[PDB]
Amino acid sequence: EFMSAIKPDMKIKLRMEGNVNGHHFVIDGDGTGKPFEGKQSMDLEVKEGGPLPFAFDILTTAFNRVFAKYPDNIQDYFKQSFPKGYSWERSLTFEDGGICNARNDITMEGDTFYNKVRFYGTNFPANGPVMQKKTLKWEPSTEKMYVRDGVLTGDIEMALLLEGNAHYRCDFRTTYKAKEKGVKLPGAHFVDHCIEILSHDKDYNKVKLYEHAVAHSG
Repeated sequence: EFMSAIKPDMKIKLRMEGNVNGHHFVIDGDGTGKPFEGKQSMDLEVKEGGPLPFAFDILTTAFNRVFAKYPDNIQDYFKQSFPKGYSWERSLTFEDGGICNARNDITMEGDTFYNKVRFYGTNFPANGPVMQKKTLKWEPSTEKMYVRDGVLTGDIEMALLLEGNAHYRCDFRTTYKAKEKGVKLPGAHFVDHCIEILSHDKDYNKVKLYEHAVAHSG
């Protein structure tokens, strides 16, 4: 099906407001992406609350599954959600008891996706890798997409690589909901993801972020 609303080159604008372990912040994003290649990049700037007193990496997956290369034999719920858009809500449950809830309301105005992002985190141990800024990157992942009680859901076993050859596990569950009624739910499938901070200044007040995502049947 031809997607009139999804241009090969799209702009991306974003505002995140959040609070992690009591620390408030606002972060702006300006980016571009190629929905049919499953690739996007974004320049992020912390606008309030910097220097952030926790690992920037916990935030990065909150900075849109439109940017995923879908084969023709899998229903692309995300590209089919436009022009009206969709929203998602995600739990990030970390192995040491830290917990985040993130939400994004995604709209489209012309060639630009807009993102209203909220990020709440709590219960991170003060001595843990998040509050001590010991993370290096997220490992590449595979999201399992399926319908759970009528709602499109993505589950991911994620891991942050830490300093010293260690990993720090986090389980994602994301629910995805189109704004238009009657958008056809897809069959179960997978999305491979790789997210990377390409560059950052010393205290992560400015960050360049990149993601590549590809859907597959199994």
